[PDB]
Amino acid sequence: DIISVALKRHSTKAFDASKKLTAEEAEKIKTLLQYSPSSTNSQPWHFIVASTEEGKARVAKSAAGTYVFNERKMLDASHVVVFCAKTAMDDAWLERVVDQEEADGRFNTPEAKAANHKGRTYFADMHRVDLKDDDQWMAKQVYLNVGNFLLGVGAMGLDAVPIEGFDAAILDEEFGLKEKGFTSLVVVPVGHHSVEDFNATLPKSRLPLSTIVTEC
Amino acid sequence: DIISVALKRHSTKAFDASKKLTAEEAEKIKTLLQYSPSSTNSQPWHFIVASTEEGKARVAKSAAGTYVFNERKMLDASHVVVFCAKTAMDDAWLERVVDQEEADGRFNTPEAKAANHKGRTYFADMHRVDLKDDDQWMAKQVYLNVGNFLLGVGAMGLDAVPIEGFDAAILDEEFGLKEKGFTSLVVVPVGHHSVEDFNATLPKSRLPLSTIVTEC
Ligand SMILES: Cc1cc2nc3c(=O)[nH]c(=O)nc-3n(C[C@H](O)[C@H](O)[C@H](O)COP(=O)(O)O)c2cc1C
Ligand SMILES: Cc1cc2nc3c(=O)[nH]c(=O)nc-3n(C[C@H](O)[C@H](O)[C@H](O)COP(=O)(O)O)c2cc1C
Repeated sequence: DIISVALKRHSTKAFDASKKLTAEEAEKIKTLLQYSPSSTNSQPWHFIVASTEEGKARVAKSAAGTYVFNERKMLDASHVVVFCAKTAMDDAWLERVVDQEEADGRFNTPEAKAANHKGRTYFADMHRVDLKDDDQWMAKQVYLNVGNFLLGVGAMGLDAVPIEGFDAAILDEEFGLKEKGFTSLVVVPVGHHSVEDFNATLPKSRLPLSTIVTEC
Repeated sequence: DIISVALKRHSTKAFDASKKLTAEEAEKIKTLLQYSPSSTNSQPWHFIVASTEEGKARVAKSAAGTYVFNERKMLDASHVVVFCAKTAMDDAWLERVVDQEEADGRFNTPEAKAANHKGRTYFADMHRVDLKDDDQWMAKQVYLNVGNFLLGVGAMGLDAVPIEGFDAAILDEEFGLKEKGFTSLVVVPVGHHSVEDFNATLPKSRLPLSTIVTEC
């Protein structure tokens, strides 16, 4: 039951460094990243999936200063995913999306492709020109991807912890993201929690429905 | 198989106006909204769940002019969820979160609660004071909730479609969100697609892993 998953998944505070994702699970988490939906299927993202010791250590460099409390999570987890957003929406990328959809057979007629291109252009330009906030818009799509991912790995029986407690400037420089047109937003270590994960047994806590929901 | 769900769920283009969620399903989608994770468990959100014809009509007011092509999805679906984010992070809310966590038994000592409070305050101020982007920070938590939600309803065998194509100013006015300290971000109609929902049969399309993923 997916609801049981939602009620039982938790942010792992300590991973068992000896437990690695199986080959199949490693392939599956990549599929989750890839198939998340996004506005106009813009997929304005890039992911760094670190599973080697050096790779994880490089990501862990971002857990400096007061963020050191997140260092071990990055080092001990099996796979560490760095969620990145594009820094600017370029036409090349927009054409890429529609050309891929065409290649995937989503358009039965040329008019179907044109309507899809027109729609994407509308939203892309609204953010790139009218509101000048495509950076924020794309980052929001990335966070949506994170939400999809956390529940997905949870449903797979895998543990993880979403992390905002890291220095993105440091992480960006470490992987030369800026030059590639990306910037890091969330780091998500994935693996299996150890018995020393105090958060594995604490009850989950959320404000009451009477406060967060309005029915009409 | 959550991966099969990710490969099969789709953005519903048409809903069967006669198929409603069961009472149990209605309770479950609300649980999904409530239990989504968030930075510091800040839960900077509110949700409008319209299930009555009048309720959906009010939300559909936002599907005006340019967005009229999204009106029927909002009217024919069983339940329509409007994801809202807080417009500013006030101390009052941060207090609510920590007090709820204490009530739920997440702290072993008063010192533990204070430590949790200070930590949350640190992240909160980083956005409210330093970066002056707490509005965007919270909106990102909402999108993450949206991501969690879409996969969840998909895993429930339910159909839904995320909608950015609506006028938030109109929606905000209609539900007096501004006054409540909230703003509408995404509308998600939930229900059962109709036989006319062509997007249910079109193949899914995403860019290749060789482009979006870097393994290290
Ligand atoms: C975007 C985001 C960033 C977060 N950052 C951190 C972090 O830096 N370190 C950490 O241990 N937990 C972090 N958390 C975990 C939150 O404290 C957690 O999601 C919340 O308290 C609810 O608990 P749950 O995830 O167990 O359901 C983050 C969560 C989100 C959604
Ligand atoms: C934030 C967001 C906003 C979206 N807005 C709309 C919309 O206004 N109308 C619509 O029909 N689809 C909308 N979509 C659906 C996208 O076109 C869709 O998610 C994407 O093309 C991938 O297809 P899939 O969801 O079927 O996997 C939206 C998706 C997201 C994630």
